[PDB]
Parts: sequence; C-alpha cells; structure tokens
Amino acid sequence: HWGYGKHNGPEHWHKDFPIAKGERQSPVDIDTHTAKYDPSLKPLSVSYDQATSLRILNNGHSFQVTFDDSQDKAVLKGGPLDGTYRLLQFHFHWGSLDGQGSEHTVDKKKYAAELHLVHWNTKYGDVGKAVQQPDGLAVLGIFLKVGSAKPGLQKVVDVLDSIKTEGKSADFTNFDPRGLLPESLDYWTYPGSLTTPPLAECVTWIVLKEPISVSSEQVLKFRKLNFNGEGEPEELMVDNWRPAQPLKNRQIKASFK
Ligand SMILES: NS(=O)(=O)c1ccc(NC(=O)NCCO)cc1
Ligand SMILES: NS(=O)(=O)c1ccc(NC(=O)NCCO)cc1
Ligand SMILES: [Zn+2]
Repeated sequence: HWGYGKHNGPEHWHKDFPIAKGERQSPVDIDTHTAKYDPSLKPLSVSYDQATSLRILNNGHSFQVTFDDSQDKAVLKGGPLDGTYRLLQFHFHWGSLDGQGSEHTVDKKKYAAELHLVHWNTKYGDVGKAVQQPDGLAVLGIFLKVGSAKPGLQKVVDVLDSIKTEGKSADFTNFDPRGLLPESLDYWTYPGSLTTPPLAECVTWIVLKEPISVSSEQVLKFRKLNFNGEGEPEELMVDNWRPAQPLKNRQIKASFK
C-alpha cells in the first residue's frame, strides 16, 4: 500500500487514488504576496475547553490523538466556515531534518513539521459522510519551527515510546489541545483536499500564519517512531509529508493584512 517511500510515496498515489491529480489538491505553497486580504473573513472561533481526548495511535503514516466527536465538545466555527465543525483528531507531518517536514509551505519555505487539527461539519453527521462533501472538513494547520520547547506538546512526546510501531495505541485522556496553539489566530484559507489517501476534495484549509516553536528534543522523539510494525524491518517514521501541489484555479485568502 501507499506510503512515503521510493516505490509507494506521493508520486505513486495517483495510481490508486486518481483524484491526486485533481483540481483542489493539498497541500499548496502559500505565496504570501499573492494571497489576498479578505476583510469579509471573520475571526476563527476555536472552542476547545470541553475537549475529551481518548487515545493516541500509530497508524503507520503518522501518530494521531483522537477525541470524542459524539457531541459538540471541541468545535471550530467562524473564519471562512458556515456552521460548526467537531474536532475528531490531530496528527503531525514531519521531516528527517529541521528544514523539511511541513506539507504547506510559505513563500516556498518548509517548516520542520505541521500539526493538523481535523474537524468535520456537523450537518453531515459523521466524518465518513463529511469526507464525501466539498465542505465536509475543516483542517486547522499549524507550522512547527525548532527552537524553544512547546510545554503543551510534552505530554504527547512523552508517550510516543509506547506507540513506536504501526498499530500500537494507548489511552490518552485529559489532553488539552489549546496548549498547541500559537498566540495569533491570523490565517490563510483555501479549498483543498486530504493530504493522505483517499485525497478527497473535502477540506476547507485554515493555515495559521504564526508557527509554534518546539525543541530539538521534542521533534527528535517524533523521528524515533516507526512506519513498520513490530517484527518488520525498522524504517523510521520521518518525511511523512506530501509536497506542495498545483494551485490551479484557486485563490488563497488572508484574514490579515
Ligand atoms: N496507493 S499507491 O502509492 O498507488 C501503491 C499501492 C501499492 C503499492 N504496492 C507495493 O508497493 N507492493 C509491494 C509489496 O511488498 C505501491 C504503491
Ligand atoms: N493530513 S490531513 O489532510 O489533515 C487528513 C485529515 C483526515 C484524513 N482522513 C479522515 O479523516 N478519514 C475519516 C473517514 O474516512 C486524512 C487526511
Ligand atoms: Zn495531515
């Protein structure tokens, strides 16, 4: 199956998922000079106070923290969105070196990693239905640069040794995702896709201008995860990012000047 290696990586995905060459694929390069300030964009509303994290999982492509999405506990609204979107999970994409790892780029600059907080539109009832709709998901993307540690990330980093290989999971309750957010909620937004198969064109992307800083020790712990399962040849889970895709007939809008 699909992955990030030489014979199954992003350049191969279109053979099983032909929408990979579609009209609204993600990620993209955010050319900050060409993005247009849209004063009609509302501030983003992030309501995570009642979030209920449940589990952390190595899925063979990333690690994800999953939340109770059976009620409006952690929701994203406002910004470019109409209606309410429930947080389902977050995960990361990262590199083998600090100069690569993000999926979106900013003026061609790559960050060391990118956090995706994945939300689905409650009017569609469940995430599997939402992925079939052009406005089904809203993913909040946050860049990670390497410098000072992010204290709110540490609880995540410290459990990664218990989910080293594909398929491992652990209980992961009481995690507050507000500890992962930068100060500013200024954002760029554009219509796009899932960045992993099935690459469905169902995402309103909301990418924050302000990166968070994580420490070298924190990102090193990401790089000790494995793509493989136990008993299989060890392949470090690094460079699990899709490169920027053609913007085609899309404009990126900025909530800020
Ligand atoms: N989804 S995808 O990137 O188009 C893909 C799917 C299966 C493969 N299969 C494969 O590489 N099989 C060899 C097994 O050991 C490769 C690429
Ligand atoms: N990397 S990404 O664009 O944030 C992403 C988010 C969700 C998914 N998939 C998902 O939510 N599947 C649930 C329904 O099948 C895949 C990729
Ligand atoms: Zn992602």
